[PDB]
Amino acid sequence: MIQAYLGLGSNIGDRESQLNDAIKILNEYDGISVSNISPIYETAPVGYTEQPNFLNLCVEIQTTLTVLQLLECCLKTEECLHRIRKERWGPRTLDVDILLYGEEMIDLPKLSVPHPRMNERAFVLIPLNDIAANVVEPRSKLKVKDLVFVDDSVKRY
Ligand SMILES: Nc1ncnc2c1ncn2[C@@H]1O[C@H](COP(=O)(O)CP(=O)(O)OP(=O)(O)O)[C@@H](O)[C@H]1O
Ligand SMILES: N#Cc1ccc(CSc2nc3c(=O)[nH]c(N)nc3[nH]2)c(F)c1
Ligand SMILES: [Mg+2]
Ligand SMILES: [Mg+2]
Ligand code: NA
Ligand code: NA
Repeated sequence: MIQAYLGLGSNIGDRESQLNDAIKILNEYDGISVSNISPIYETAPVGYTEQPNFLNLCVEIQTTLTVLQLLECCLKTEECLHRIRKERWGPRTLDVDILLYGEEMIDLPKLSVPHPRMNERAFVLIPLNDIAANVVEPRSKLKVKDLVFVDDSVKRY
């Protein structure tokens, strides 16, 4: 059993309902057990043009799947929630990202863990710190509570 952390986001449709459905579906896979769920945050989009605000949260899982098995389950969940993949990025019903997988570091074409952008993302670290404050991010070797920073664009929903 490995403790892993997922980052979930939604910015189109009924965001809260889609996040809750996603969690339920994730927990229904064998090999994945959801053991904790952060509060939901409303967050301003980063890395792109002006876009609808996200609802974001983090989930703790206990898993017996390999990291690529886990990735398959995360992407299947997005398909369940009808995520659209157009030529250009845009709003999404659901995004399920693998943030941490034990203290492992994986660098494959299809998979990078820890997530390559998490240490500079308040929409990850704020909810992650709610459920994983003492977990070590293995590249920095810092605990999540030592990475997290104040950011007013992330607000409790
Ligand atoms: N840690 C990770 N979690 C999820 N997918 C990952 C991943 N590392 C690499 N990927 C790959 O990223 C591919 C594209 O996924 P998208 O969800 O479209 C990226 P995104 O989540 O919108 O951006 P982000 O990675 O900046 O958060 C997936 O098909 C998967 O192979
Ligand atoms: N429409 C949209 C859209 C916005 C940003 C990116 C770039 S990645 C990304 N994901 C998140 C997330 O979940 N929350 C927040 N707040 N910002 C994020 N940026 C994108 F591809 C598409
Ligand atoms: Mg993703
Ligand atoms: Mg993402
Ligand atoms: Na399960
Ligand atoms: Na790589």
